[PDB]
Amino acid sequence: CDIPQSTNCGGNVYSNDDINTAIQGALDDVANGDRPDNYPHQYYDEASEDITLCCGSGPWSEFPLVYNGPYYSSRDNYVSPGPDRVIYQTNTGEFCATVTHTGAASYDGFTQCS
Ligand SMILES: Nc1ncnc2c1ncn2[C@@H]1O[C@H](CO)[C@@H](OP(=O)(O)O)[C@H]1O
Ligand SMILES: [Ca+2]
Repeated sequence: CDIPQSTNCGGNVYSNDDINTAIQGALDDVANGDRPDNYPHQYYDEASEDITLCCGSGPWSEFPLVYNGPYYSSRDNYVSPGPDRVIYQTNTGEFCATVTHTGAASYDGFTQCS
C-alpha cells in the first residue's frame, strides 16, 4: 500500500523517506550481491504477533529501518541493524508494514509499528 507518512516503532518515529530508503537499500544490496550483515531476511507471518500487512501476497522480506539510511554494515565495519524493520514484497519492493523488536511479546519477536 502507499508508504505511510510516518510510523512509530517503539518510540523511534520514521518518515516515509526513511521507509523508502530502507526498501531501496535492500533492493540495491541484493542486486549488488552485498547484503549488509546478510540483510534482507525473509519475513513470515506469525499471527501471534498481530502484524497486518497492506501489500498482498508473499513472499515477504524484512530489512533494517534506520535514520540517515540506508542501513549498511560490512566485515570491516559492523553496524547493528537496531530493532526496527521494513517489510516489503520480495518480488516487487512494494511496502507491506513496519515492525520492531522493541516491546515485542517474546524474544526475537516482532510487533507492529503504530
Ligand atoms: N514474523 C517474524 N517474527 C520474528 N522474526 C522473524 C519473523 N519472520 C522471520 N523472522 C526471522 O527470525 C529472526 C528473528 O529471530 C529475524 O531476523 P532479525 O531479527 O530481523 O535479525 C528473521 O530472520
Ligand atoms: Ca496490528
